[PDB]
Amino acid sequence: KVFGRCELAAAMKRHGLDNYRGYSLGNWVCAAKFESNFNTQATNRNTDGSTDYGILQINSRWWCNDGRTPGSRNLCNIPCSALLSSDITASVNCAKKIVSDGNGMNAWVAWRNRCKGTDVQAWIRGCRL
Ligand SMILES: [Cl-]
Ligand SMILES: [Cl-]
Ligand SMILES: [Cl-]
Ligand SMILES: [Cl-]
Ligand SMILES: [Cl-]
Ligand SMILES: [Cl-]
Ligand SMILES: [Cl-]
Ligand SMILES: [Cl-]
Ligand SMILES: [Cl-]
Ligand code: NA
Repeated sequence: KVFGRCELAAAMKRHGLDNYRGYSLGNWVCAAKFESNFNTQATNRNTDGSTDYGILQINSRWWCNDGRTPGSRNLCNIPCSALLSSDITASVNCAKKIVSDGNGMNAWVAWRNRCKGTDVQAWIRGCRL
């Protein structure tokens, strides 16, 4: 599913991401924009052989199982495929664990490089939240 901006903002809020670990909703929407372009089916193969999955490009080295990332963990206790669902519940629940892991949203390279410090409120502009 390719979410619209405000549609994703709404879904993330429903699932309790807004202000989770002090990160306003706009940070999460911005992260999703630059991680996946709002596409739940987004995947990215990394050089280390791991893969990023879903609207927030959650990585198989730690967070989900894809059966093809040797030595990796599955801390969200899900198949990585669950992160590709039109329903973002699994991605959000896993994002919550990730952002609590110690480095906050810096876990998302696109957030750090393209959202952090910017006017993230713009990502929820016009949205009926
Ligand atoms: Cl689509
Ligand atoms: Cl929308
Ligand atoms: Cl957009
Ligand atoms: Cl915001
Ligand atoms: Cl694996
Ligand atoms: Cl594990
Ligand atoms: Cl699995
Ligand atoms: Cl959803
Ligand atoms: Cl933080
Ligand atoms: Na894994």
